[PDB]
Amino acid sequence: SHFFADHDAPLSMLSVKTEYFPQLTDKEQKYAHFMSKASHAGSRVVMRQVSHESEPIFDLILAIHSKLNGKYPEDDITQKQQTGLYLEYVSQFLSNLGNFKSFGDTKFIPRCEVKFFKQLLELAKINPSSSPLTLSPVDVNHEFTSHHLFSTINELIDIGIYHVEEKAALLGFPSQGYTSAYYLGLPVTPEDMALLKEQLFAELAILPENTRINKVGENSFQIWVASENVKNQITETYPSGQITLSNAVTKVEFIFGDHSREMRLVASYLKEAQKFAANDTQKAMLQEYINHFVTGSSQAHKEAQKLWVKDISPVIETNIGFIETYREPSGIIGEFESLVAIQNKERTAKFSSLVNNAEEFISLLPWSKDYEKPIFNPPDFTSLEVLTFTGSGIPAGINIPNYDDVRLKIGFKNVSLGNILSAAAKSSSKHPPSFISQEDRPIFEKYQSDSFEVQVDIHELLGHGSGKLLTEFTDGFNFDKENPPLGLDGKPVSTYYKVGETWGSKFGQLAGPFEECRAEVIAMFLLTNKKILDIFGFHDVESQDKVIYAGYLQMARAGLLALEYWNPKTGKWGQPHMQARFSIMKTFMKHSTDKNFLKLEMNSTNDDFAIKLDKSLIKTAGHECVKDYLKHLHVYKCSGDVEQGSKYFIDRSTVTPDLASLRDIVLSKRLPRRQFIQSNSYIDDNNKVTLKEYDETPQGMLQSFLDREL
Ligand SMILES: [Mg+2]
Ligand SMILES: [Mg+2]
Ligand SMILES: [Zn+2]
Repeated sequence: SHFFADHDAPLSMLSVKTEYFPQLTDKEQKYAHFMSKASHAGSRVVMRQVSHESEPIFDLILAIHSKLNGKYPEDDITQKQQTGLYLEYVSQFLSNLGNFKSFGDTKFIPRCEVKFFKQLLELAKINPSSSPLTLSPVDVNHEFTSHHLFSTINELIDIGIYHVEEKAALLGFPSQGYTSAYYLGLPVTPEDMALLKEQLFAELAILPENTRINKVGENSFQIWVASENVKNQITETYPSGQITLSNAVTKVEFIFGDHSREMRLVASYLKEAQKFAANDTQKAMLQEYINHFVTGSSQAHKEAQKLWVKDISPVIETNIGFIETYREPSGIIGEFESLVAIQNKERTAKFSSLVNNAEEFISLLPWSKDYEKPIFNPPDFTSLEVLTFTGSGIPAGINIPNYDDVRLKIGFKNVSLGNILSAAAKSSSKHPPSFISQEDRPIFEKYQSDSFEVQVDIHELLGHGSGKLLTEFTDGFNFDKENPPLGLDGKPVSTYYKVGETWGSKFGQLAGPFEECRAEVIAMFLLTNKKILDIFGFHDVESQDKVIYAGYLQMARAGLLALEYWNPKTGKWGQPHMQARFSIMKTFMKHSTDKNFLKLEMNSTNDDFAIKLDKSLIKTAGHECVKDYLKHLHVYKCSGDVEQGSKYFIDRSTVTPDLASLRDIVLSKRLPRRQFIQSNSYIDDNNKVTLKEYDETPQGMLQSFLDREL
């Protein structure tokens, strides 16, 4: 593996300005605005938590750009190449808010020559011997930053930016030769963090998520608390000054005011958004967040979360703070992150319409009422559009809070991030989607997104929502035990779920991919339904057939891309959704009534191919092989036929020699980790919230952050 930044990384502008944002009321826009400002105010916080050089590098990047007036070297074509490489590093750095990638926790360095990097200083007239401290905003409290670890800017470039050591290039315990920005001073050991967890935090009932550890001695620690306050204003919970643990040796002192500058900014913006909250619960929630970032009380954040869980299906969903605790070695301290996601209000309405008509579509599904619930119970499913996500990496969904006591007692939120999931399937880059023929590029590029959304909604509502397991209870069955439902062969099934037995227990690990497949096939099945399309806003036959075509084409492609997550050595799948999609693509190709429904045209060098899917066969062969696959999956699952069901699905998901031969090709067409650019909001002369977007380029990413500094 290499330690270089990505080249030709795909950049996605998280656009919500044209379609989604305009749907929000004025109040909702203002709320979204200030929560976004609060989110971005924590950018530097994340950096300080990724690596010690991260913030300094950020400052240097800003300094260079400023002193060069945004004009980078472009004389010789070599200078152009070196500039591009430099900007690609900057872009990836900004995408991860630091120089250790969130996906892998490994340090990455620029591809441009170090000599060139230092030439940027020459051009910008930045004295390489000066201290990085001179590059920081004057109101950043350097007592809690890492600039001092680098005597000169030259050292920052050499050691911070470029230097690589196998161990040091990985997040972990500094005592073991690794890197961690959660720890400062002397090398922090696992024993240290084990002791602090039990004999300090647990002992004093103090949640550790918003802290950093400064080891000032072999047995002396400082606990830096993230807060605007520079003093302890919560002595009822936090000890004042130095204390000694139970071992009468270890000394610990809580020091407040870490990230004070940013905490103050975050709190000020939360206060603004509070004026525009949608209900009293959101207002109270914000107050606790404010108490949390101002005072440093970690309990206040938990109090915010308890209120948050009680805020049902808001139009503007948010969550902020030191949330996930996996990047810190001992796994108890959280990395800052902040989310602002908005409803697609039109989509929410369409989904409601789908629910209101659910029973009708359920009946249309290819099985007897014997394998269906008498009354439809709509599953819980939330899809939102990311407007802002400040953090080391933007997830495809969120499942929080992480406080086990709150999750159990009050509940938790599970939210899917639409425009993030959509990007993974869209496969947007600096030119055509892999394996899509030129002939299909137009329609695919135009309808892929729409078909994807339609399929997701059906998948989640009617897909997972449908079905009844033939089950035994302590005193009776939910089916006619004497004359059980008929199987696919027309004979009464002899299988069922005995008392205590569940889908998961009976089908074991196969249950995951199997059910995801069933849900996916249900979506494909109903994709061609006239009223379904009407509900989703496709009323004319021409656009309908295009959505359908794009849906089948996208599924075929997805099943082939899935080969990446199949291990040719062990034959085991790495992701349930991938195995399911593959089985469906394989169904099109090998189990249709017409062999020419799905074909793969290899190029002359057998290192690339084009998907040939016959649109005119979708109505017949296409629909029938999907309906066929669905009937088997559903009856097998519901009748508890683990024996037939397993063999059936395992076979359909088995990578045949011909398809296995394509894996290398699939791997070669893999796009690098996607980098997301976030909009910037502001209030105009007319007191109107306005969104500013940016080009999907390294310069665009850079600009999006420049516009956030001042
Ligand atoms: Mg039916
Ligand atoms: Mg049978
Ligand atoms: Zn699913």
